[PDB]
Amino acid sequence: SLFELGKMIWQETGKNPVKNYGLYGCNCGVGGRGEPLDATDRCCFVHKCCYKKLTDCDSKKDRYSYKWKNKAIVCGKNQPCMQEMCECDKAFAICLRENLDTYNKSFRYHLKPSCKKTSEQC
Repeated sequence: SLFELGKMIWQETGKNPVKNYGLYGCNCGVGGRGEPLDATDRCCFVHKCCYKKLTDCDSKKDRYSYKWKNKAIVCGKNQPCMQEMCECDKAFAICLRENLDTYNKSFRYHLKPSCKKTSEQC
């Protein structure tokens, strides 16, 4: 769920997830997907694409178990759909950390309606 995702992002990047990624670029947070503006934005594009494989659970409200130990994220003993959700989130959180070096403050609160549709598939 959003609660696990938020915690992961905070644990990996040390930044508040809502403020820093709630409206970032054309793919992070609210809204759907669009042509990614940068690496961070791309992380969000891939993440939302990942959620497509979830057919029996809610990536928004459904809770799953995971552990943050030894600076690593480990998905716990979850049902198939929940585990897939956890792995989607895990890869996303790592992706964000990997691209902190190009995080753009000007993209933090982006005008999503100005985003263009992409031709790239999931």
